[PDB]
Amino acid sequence: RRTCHCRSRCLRRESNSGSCNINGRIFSLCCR
Repeated sequence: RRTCHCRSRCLRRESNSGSCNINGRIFSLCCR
């Protein structure tokens, strides 16, 4: 369970690990 989160815009600290759908908006599952 690595520190990961879902957001529309992922900064350098959070690399793209996958994709998630929240509130119809396309969220990116980014982690480090």
